[PDB]
Amino acid sequence: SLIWGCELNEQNKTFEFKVEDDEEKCEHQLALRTVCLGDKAKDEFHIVEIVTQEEGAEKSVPIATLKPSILPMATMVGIELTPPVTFRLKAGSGPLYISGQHVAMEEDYS
Amino acid sequence: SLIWGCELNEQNKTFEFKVEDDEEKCEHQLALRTVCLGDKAKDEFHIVEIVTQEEGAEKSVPIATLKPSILPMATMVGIELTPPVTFRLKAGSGPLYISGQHVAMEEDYS
Amino acid sequence: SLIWGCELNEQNKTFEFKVEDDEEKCEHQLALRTVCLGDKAKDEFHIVEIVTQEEGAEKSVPIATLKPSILPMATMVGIELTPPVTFRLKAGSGPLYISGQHVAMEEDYS
Amino acid sequence: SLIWGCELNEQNKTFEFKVEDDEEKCEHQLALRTVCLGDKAKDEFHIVEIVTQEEGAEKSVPIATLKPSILPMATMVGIELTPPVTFRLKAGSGPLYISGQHVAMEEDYS
Amino acid sequence: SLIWGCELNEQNKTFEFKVEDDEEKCEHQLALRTVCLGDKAKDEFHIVEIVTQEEGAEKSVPIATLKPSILPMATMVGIELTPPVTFRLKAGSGPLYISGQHVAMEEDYS
Repeated sequence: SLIWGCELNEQNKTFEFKVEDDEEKCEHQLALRTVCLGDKAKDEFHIVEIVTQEEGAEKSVPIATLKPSILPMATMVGIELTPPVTFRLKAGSGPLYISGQHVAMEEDYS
Repeated sequence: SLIWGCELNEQNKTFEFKVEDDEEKCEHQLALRTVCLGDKAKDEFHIVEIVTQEEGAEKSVPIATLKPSILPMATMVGIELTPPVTFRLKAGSGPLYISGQHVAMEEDYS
Repeated sequence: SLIWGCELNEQNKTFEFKVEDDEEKCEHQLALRTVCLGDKAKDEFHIVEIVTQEEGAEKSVPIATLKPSILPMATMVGIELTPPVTFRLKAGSGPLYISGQHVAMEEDYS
Repeated sequence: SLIWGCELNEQNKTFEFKVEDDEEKCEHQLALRTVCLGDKAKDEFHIVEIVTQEEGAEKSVPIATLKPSILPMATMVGIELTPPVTFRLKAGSGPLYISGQHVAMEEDYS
Repeated sequence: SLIWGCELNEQNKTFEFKVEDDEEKCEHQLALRTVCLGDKAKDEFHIVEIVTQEEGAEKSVPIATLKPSILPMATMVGIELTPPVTFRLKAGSGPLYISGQHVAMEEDYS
């Protein structure tokens, strides 16, 4: 369980949890823990979602909704991602920081 | 675990998590994760429930209650649905978006 | 897991989760999920508790405390009741609706 | 799982979860569930902790922090005590009620 | 499960969960439970994080964000640390108290 974090904002509205092609050989995940508003986040309900594809029709996984006045930070426990997995802001301007741990296995290279 | 979402509102007060009859042959579920108020949701306590039937007397499963000022979004973890399962708004006007993952198994069609 | 709900208020200050004597033969439970204030609930901290008996001295299990302005609804996860189990309002006027699922096993009556 | 509750306040700043010496022969616990402010609690952040001893240097286990305006009640799930275990108010005046279930095993005395 | 707590503030912006080299021989952890603002904490969103190192590029694990007016205290359940693990305040002035239990095994020294 290496440890992972990123942000989504108007400057980084989209992101991606992707593991290196060499590293992707193993089973890799990203077990998310928390999502917290950034310093430049607007006072509105910013929504973090995932972008993927199903049956050719565009789709996304809503992850969280945050607002500094009510819910600036929430616990994203029970949410895991199998890389590659795109990140997007369904709503808001960010920065919405997403935390977690990149679960990655490594072979014996000794 | 394909990934799933819908909304309930005055325009869609009722919905249903149903898997296709061909797909229903396998064990299908919908493990819910979160429920979040929509952009057009009223500032009141909107309640999301499920509609089913027991012993011929009408019944529903209350899923969540949300309000933009207090609890616009909640985590619907530990809630799973076996399709078909109707959705309804016990109270409110919506849109109340319900998230989750449609757990579906597929046979080898190669 | 049949599904269950009730309310406690000045009209129903006390209630009971009881399974029928014929049904009680099996192991029956009521896994609670959520507790939500009713439409007629006062703007105060209404407390839901259970009534039982220990060593002959009167006792109760506090389940929840709710207020429309702060915590109108809470998740009563991890709380399970073995029938019969009385319900009472430690404080408040209700209606405080208690949700859950009545876990009940049935024999083969074919 | 017998069921347990107590309060800590200026009148009862300290308490203890202790099982009777005769009962202590078995493995006894107190799985805590919730902590809620009392009727006489002040509008400040009252902190509930445990008192014990380690390596001869005084120590305590902070359990919770509550305030009527923000967090009058919280879920103390995942917290278990092995009796005897002293209770104290790290901060506040109480009453802070602590809930739970005293898990106790009994031999066959028939 | 010995029991553990510390604080991070302008006076202690950095800390560390480290087990003694003699004690480190066994598998040691620190299962965190809660994080609560101190008496001298400013009315802003103080962020607690961990400091470590990955692939030579500096990094940290954000643990929590707290504010007395909204979220003075939160439950840090599901978070565990393998010593040594540095603590830092990503934002804020503290004191932000971090609770938990130091899980430590000891050999038979009789």
